[PDB]
Amino acid sequence: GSITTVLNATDIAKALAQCAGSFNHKTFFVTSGLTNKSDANLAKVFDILDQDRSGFIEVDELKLFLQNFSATARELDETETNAFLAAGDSDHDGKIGVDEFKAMVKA
Ligand SMILES: [Ca+2]
Ligand SMILES: [Ca+2]
Repeated sequence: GSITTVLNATDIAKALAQCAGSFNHKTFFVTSGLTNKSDANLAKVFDILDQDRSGFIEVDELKLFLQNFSATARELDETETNAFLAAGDSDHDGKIGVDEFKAMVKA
């Protein structure tokens, strides 16, 4: 269901507080607990993040990434969104698919 059926709330809070100034997706994946979740749980998280059901996380959905973990979190800035996309977009189509998401969280 909600994100705390996947992750611990305390871990989410720490991951959010530590990126208030500067976000790094690898740091967040570790602190939040995403890095140790099963592939199937990461496909669950992908479904949450893909707000328009397009099958891909587009850049407008990446700007809103943190708001899937707490409704009142901040938007990512452009450098942060660009770096997120560049780390995960292995097929170079400008957006993140579910296999890309599962891979980038753990490899
Ligand atoms: Ca989408
Ligand atoms: Ca892609």
